[PDB]
Amino acid sequence: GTFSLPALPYAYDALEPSISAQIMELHHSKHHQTYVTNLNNALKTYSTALAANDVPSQIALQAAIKFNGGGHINHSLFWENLCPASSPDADPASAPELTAEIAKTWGSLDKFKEAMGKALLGIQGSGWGWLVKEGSGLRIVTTKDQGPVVGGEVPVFGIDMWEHAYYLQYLNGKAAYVDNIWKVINWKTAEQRFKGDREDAFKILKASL
Amino acid sequence: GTFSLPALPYAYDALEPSISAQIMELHHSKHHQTYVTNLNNALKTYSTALAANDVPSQIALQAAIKFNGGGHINHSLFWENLCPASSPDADPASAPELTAEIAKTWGSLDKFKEAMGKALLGIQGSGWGWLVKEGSGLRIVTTKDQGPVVGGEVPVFGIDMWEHAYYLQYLNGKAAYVDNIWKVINWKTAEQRFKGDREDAFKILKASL
Amino acid sequence: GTFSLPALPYAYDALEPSISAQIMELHHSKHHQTYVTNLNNALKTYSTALAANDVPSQIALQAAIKFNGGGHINHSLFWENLCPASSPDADPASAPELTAEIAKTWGSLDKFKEAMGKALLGIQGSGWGWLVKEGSGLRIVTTKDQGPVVGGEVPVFGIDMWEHAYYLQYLNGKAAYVDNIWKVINWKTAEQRFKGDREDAFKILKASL
Amino acid sequence: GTFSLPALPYAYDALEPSISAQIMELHHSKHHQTYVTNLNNALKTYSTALAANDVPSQIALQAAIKFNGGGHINHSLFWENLCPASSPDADPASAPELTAEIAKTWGSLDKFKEAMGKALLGIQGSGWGWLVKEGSGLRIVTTKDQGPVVGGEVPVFGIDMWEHAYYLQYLNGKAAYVDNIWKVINWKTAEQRFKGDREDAFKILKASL
Ligand SMILES: [Fe+3]
Ligand SMILES: [Fe+3]
Ligand SMILES: [Fe+3]
Ligand SMILES: [Fe+3]
Repeated sequence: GTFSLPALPYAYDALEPSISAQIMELHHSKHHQTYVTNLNNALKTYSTALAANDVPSQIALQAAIKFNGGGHINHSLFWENLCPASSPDADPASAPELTAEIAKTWGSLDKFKEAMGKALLGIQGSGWGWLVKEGSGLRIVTTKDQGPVVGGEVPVFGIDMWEHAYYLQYLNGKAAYVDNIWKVINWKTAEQRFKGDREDAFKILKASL
Repeated sequence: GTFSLPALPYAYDALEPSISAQIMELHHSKHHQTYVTNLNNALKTYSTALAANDVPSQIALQAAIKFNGGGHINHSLFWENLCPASSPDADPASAPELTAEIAKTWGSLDKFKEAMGKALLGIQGSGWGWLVKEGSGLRIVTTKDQGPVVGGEVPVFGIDMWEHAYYLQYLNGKAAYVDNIWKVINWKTAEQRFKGDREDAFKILKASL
Repeated sequence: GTFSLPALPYAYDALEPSISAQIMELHHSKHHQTYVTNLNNALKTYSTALAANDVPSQIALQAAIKFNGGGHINHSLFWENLCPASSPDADPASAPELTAEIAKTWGSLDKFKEAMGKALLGIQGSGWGWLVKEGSGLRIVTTKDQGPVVGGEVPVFGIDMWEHAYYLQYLNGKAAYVDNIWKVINWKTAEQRFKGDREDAFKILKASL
Repeated sequence: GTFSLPALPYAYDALEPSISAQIMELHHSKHHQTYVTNLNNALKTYSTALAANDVPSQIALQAAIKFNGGGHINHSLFWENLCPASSPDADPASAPELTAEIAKTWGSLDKFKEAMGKALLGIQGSGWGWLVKEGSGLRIVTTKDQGPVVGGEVPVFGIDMWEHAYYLQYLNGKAAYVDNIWKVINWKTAEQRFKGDREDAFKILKASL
């Protein structure tokens, strides 16, 4: 249980005006931090419950590990696939192979953005939207709460649709949040994940879910 | 039939300082309004699938009807069991029979508040906490997203734990939100529901979800 | 990894004409047997992958333990909530408290049967339909493949909608399968589970999923 | 412009003894027919939701369109890459360019058949196995339920592993089903798809899923 909060690749105000400095600070230093802290605590306590043959605690702590582990994975991925709007990495030309495949699948990048926006706005309750790479092709999938993408689904990029991700700035207007987050998507990161050029940093953690 | 947004029993700023006027206005005129409008619209689309005897499309629509129906039910109940902190109705002395049963079940009102607080704070993602009456007894139960309490679980009062219920004022501090909402609980409404003097306004809608 | 195939409470032909003897024999002696055998084998192999610090195999074997563990749990529960159509246990009058609550939730037993039937027919691919008891009331839920009901969802009874559960007798006519399986539902078992009077045989196994 | 069930290229009994006449008739006239009917009806309901600007129903109906559209696509492809065992089209010599690339990728046709069999048998629940062409190369991929291969994953041939594809004849013995289906694979069709001489008849439908 020695997981740590990652440093952001940028300052808390670096994604303005798409995402406010207050949201970024809270989202990282409070929400993500709490997932890390509670993940570590559940993992250590789980080791005690296993040795004690305490089946009720094992079941409860496994659920806590899945929730907080998913929160750690998802937010870690999220920071990496965001960048300042002025960065060259926010230009989809940074992702030639990914955008070529997107066009073959949805017709165009704009048509893909429309489809993913509808999926994001359709999530009931808290959750995430993902572009994932499967052997059978690219696909848009959503997960509830802190469910991570696992198995044969390789995450290309994710967008957080929990209300804490946008409410202070956009209020109930989650559509405006989604419209603006496209400006700060790190297409360089998405390309690297699509091509398989980044090792999976959470391979071990996924084994504990 | 069709559904409408109920007026609040009080002005948008009447629950300050426990709940801000901006939250109340957004929560009512935007969030609850959207559940009502989307419920009506989804029911209309469902009726076309009914006329076409298109059962597969009927099935696909059922989840959206339940989500917006539950949202209408839950928020409708919520407004009724809130009131200004200065009202006599916020005094638990307004609920002699209910508080008597709370005391026999949890030992004291404070011990019940502690148990309810733990349940509310333990919800993962979006959801609601409820005090329900089963037969002559009481129980704390939770629902996920906009799930309503159904069947023999008679709602006495509910507390919304979606982030939109508190984030603008309390940020990530859901514990402070819960601590302060006790000041604006309408115990007179809770007493009337416990005694069975308020009708189940959504009996038919609930049975169809 | 010492799990065993339970004997049926009745002969392979005892559920005719609702479910053929050929289906029951295959479903029990081949399908359920295979889940038991592969569950046991996956549990032992996991110890090798854990001791070997083979994280890739751990992830793969956990998927096999969850899949076969779920298959073992689901089919074990299934046999218990079926019985011969001529038994008094197939009469819903055997479940007064459960059917009373069903009527309070859906309006009537017939309306509940209609709702659960549509849920069963709406499953995409392989899966199960369940009546579950949650603190917030009775609920119809479906699971995909061999996902079991866990957590705050207490299973009251389940119906297998994998094609192997009906195809030899009903072919593509899964609606006819559902219509007829009501005749062999063991409402005595359902009542006992609803009342909390049956032991959970799989507490330990659930800790391994 | 609505969708229609394609006629088979052969009689229902033409693939015996590998696949029985009863399976083919049910698989085509009932299973595939139902996907076509439910696809058309879901699309009509969707157009109603579009005219009503009922976005929640649109999102819900897209899931039904994806399921039934995938079923239509997958089975349409399936019939074309089967043929009578006595046809010259079942001889892999009909596919010189494809088998050359298969041998370069897996070492031999037999080694490819072994790899494909392992993938097919490892599917949990319902799904499909596919040989796809990526760029100039080949890959074995699977889809779950009625998921189609999309984008740059060009289908060369697919094999249905839903239980309705084999159960009446092979019962639980899906391995024997896979062993025997090689005898009725249409390698002429596979060659034409590999070289890009058959157009993608479902490009528009796939872009909307
Ligand atoms: Fe978040
Ligand atoms: Fe709310
Ligand atoms: Fe089964
Ligand atoms: Fe099929």
